[PDB]
Amino acid sequence: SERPSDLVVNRLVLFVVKGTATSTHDTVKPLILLEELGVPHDIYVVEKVSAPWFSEINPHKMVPAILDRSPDGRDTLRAWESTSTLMYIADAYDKDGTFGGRNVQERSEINNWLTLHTAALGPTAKYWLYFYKLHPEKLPKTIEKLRSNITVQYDILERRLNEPGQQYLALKDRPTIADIATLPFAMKSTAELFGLEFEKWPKLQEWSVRMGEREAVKRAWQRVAGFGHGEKEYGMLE
Amino acid sequence: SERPSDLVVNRLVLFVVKGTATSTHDTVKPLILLEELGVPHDIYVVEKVSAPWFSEINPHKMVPAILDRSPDGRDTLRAWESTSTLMYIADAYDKDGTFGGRNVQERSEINNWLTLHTAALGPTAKYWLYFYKLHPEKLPKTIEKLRSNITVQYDILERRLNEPGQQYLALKDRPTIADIATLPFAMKSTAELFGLEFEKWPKLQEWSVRMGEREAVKRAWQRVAGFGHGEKEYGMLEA
Ligand SMILES: [Cl-]
Ligand code: NA
Repeated sequence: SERPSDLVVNRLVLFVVKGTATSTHDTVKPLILLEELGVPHDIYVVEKVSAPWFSEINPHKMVPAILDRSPDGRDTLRAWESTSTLMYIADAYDKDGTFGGRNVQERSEINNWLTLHTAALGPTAKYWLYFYKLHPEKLPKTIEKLRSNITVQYDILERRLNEPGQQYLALKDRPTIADIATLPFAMKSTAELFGLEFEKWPKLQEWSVRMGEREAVKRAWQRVAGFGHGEKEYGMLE
Repeated sequence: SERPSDLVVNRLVLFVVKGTATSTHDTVKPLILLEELGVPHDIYVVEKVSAPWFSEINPHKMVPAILDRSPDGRDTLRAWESTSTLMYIADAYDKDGTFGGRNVQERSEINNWLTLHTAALGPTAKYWLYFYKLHPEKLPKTIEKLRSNITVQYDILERRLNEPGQQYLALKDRPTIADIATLPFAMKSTAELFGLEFEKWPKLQEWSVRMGEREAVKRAWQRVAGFGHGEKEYGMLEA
């Protein structure tokens, strides 16, 4: 339907919701990359993701979502699903491939570890959270199986980070969109939410701290928590 | 670990298992794109995905997986997760971006619909199949919720294919890796396996038929069924 009056696309617009402990694990992903690359962007706090105008941007009716001017300015582009928002930002703004990958060999590993998160840990974690908190009935056997699957995903990330010189998931030398996608679901606070001892994956914990010490990541976590708690509650932030 | 004697990487090697109705819906995806682009490749039929040598290729211990030579031909690289195998094959072999997308605009929509399948329909369908067939105990409330989530994904795809001129999921004009990734989980036979009536999503059904009519798609479906049922059951198949 008709867009809100304050929704204008002069630059990349990242769509988020009010910052809470449970609302920021996916929206933080594109924000980390925007902060890493220093991309000019606006923040739009969505009051209701069920709103018809928003389903025209993201048919899956969730944040994060992006509206942006196409390189030639002929079209308004959109990105939705948190992994797709990372792919878009990398494609449009990371022309060096510092986070997207510079060659076929780099991208091969980046896309392996990015897709592993997109297909396995990400959806498993979101099904765990749904059945644990959101489902009207509690199904403990389903929850236990999903928690078990999370430990297997942590085992895989741990095995990778135990390989000689492998400081990051995809590339030995530097973090990539694979690392950004994985971090919010592979840190101590999220491990504790799942009822897991994160010290049981030492190389994964080290990696999460290494990622956490990055200035862009610190800025992203600060800002995503604050969205919708400033002077403006909903709509285009200033 | 120790590789099997017959595993050599002289070109792209696609790792599959013995063809059944429920063993081919992810392995067929890279095979469709290989057939579309006419990429030279070998097929390796894995007997046990639990084999230590295989986990060195794919730590997730599943098919599809790819071993291939690097562009220069000095080194060997790998792709695993079906979506990743599509991204790799497009990156290495689809230089025109016929299926990968030719510009930032095309790739924005290709990645939206590809990631929707990778994150939503794909994992939901796999968890449905797991709880329905593989889990030692049948959990009908879990299976029903997953089946319900599949109908929501079908609703999203139907909405997209009801938009004016939108013949394919990502692009209006031609199919992409987004369409290839989606097809095996959005076709009549799969809809019947889930216990759904696929005619409830008319534009989605028409799209699945349009995709199914493509020669490359037919060849991949025909080939993926036969892997491990020929004169060689497991290991590197003979062309
Ligand atoms: Cl249960
Ligand atoms: Na049609």
